[PDB]
Amino acid sequence: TELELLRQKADELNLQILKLINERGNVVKEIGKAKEQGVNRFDPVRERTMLNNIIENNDGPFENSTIQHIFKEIFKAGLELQEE
Ligand SMILES: O=C(CCc1ccc(O)c(O)c1)O[C@@H]1C[C@@](O)(C(=O)O)C[C@@H](O)[C@@H]1O
Repeated sequence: TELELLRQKADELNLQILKLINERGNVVKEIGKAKEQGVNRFDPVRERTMLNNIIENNDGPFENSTIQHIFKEIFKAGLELQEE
């Protein structure tokens, strides 16, 4: 059915998104290794810079606040990975 074809396409997109989140995680781990800091590595200026750039590029069907929510979770995960 058409609905099953669309769900398959979304399923494959999920795995494409996962692969990029993982590649991004490896980059953020390397950033941790490079950056020699205080109690924690949180940098709100960096966060805001990334967020602004993502929103600048948001032509898609989601609201900017929704996109921000999702990327904040991605970032939070990156920081936690570094702090491992
Ligand atoms: O932006 C953040 C943290 C964002 C965050 C959002 C919600 C939270 O509840 C939280 O604990 C951290 O950190 C910068 C980006 C980074 O998380 C990334 O590129 O994945 C690396 C981190 O070292 C930066 O400070």
